[PDB]
Parts: sequence; structure tokens; C-alpha cells
Amino acid sequence: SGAIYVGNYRVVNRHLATHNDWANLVWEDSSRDLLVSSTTAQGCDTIARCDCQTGVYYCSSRRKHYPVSFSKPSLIFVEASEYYPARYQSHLMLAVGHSEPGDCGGILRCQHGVVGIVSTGGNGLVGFADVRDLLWLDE
Ligand SMILES: NC(=O)[C@H]1CCCN(C(=O)C(F)(F)c2cnsc2Cl)C1
Ligand SMILES: [Zn+2]
Repeated sequence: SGAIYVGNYRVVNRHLATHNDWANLVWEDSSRDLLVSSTTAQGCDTIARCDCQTGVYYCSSRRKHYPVSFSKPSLIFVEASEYYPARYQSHLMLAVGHSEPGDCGGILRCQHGVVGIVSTGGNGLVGFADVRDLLWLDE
């Protein structure tokens, strides 16, 4: 679990969105596993606007943060799950690091701010849904 709170927006994994997120929907994209909903309170998270390929992510299944080197956002084949059929997920960044299903939503950050959230994993890999291209989160 986990979300990004920036301005009047809440960014979560689309497969973990609640009834309230869908009732306050701003934008969603199944191909990216992202959903954004509106909030009444102001969020103070900062979104990175950079091309960093290193950062630190939070791993809830270890209660620890880990440093990572990750690939540029790209289209990656993801196996079928109870939430989606087998498909290419876009804007996904892979890295070597521990992750379990409940780790989805953990933030990846670089020195410039929030880069994305955990969205896939397995066998010593961790994949992050990028949010740096969503310029409207601030403007
Ligand atoms: N973005 C997706 O399609 C997710 C949906 C939930 C299931 N997906 C996963 O990768 C996983 F949860 F099974 C997993 C396994 N080990 S670490 C993680 Cl994260 C794909
Ligand atoms: Zn950066």
C-alpha cells in the first residue's frame, strides 16, 4: 500500500484504488497501473522533473529503504494477475531489489523529489510506475 499526495491530488496504484478514489476520479490509465483522485486537503509531496536513474525506495515487506539503479521508463511485459490479463505495462522502470505484492505503493525518490511508486516485482526485481512526465500534478 501507499500513495503520493501533491496539491489537491492523491496518486495510487490503479489496482489498489478504493471506492472513494473512483468517486473522486481525475485520471486513470490501466496500461500504467495508475489512478489519480482529488482531495480536500493540500498535499506537500514534491514531484521530481529529471532524468535520474538512481534513487531510494521504501520496501514495506522489510520496513526498510533501499538504494536502486533503474531503467528508463518503458513498455514491459507483465504476467496475468487477478487484476489484469497478461499485457505490456507502459512507463515502467525496473531495478534489482526485493519486492512482494503488498509493497505496491512504496515511493521511489531521487534528490529532486518523488519519481514513482512500486507497481510490479518478483525474483529479486522491483518495478516502478513513473510519475515524472505528469506535469499537471503541479500546474
Ligand atoms: N502492475 C501490475 O500489473 C501488478 C498487479 C499486482 C500483481 N503484480 C505483481 O507484480 C505482484 F504483485 F504480483 C508482485 C510479485 N512480487 S512483487 C510484486 Cl509487486 C503486477
Ligand atoms: Zn532526480
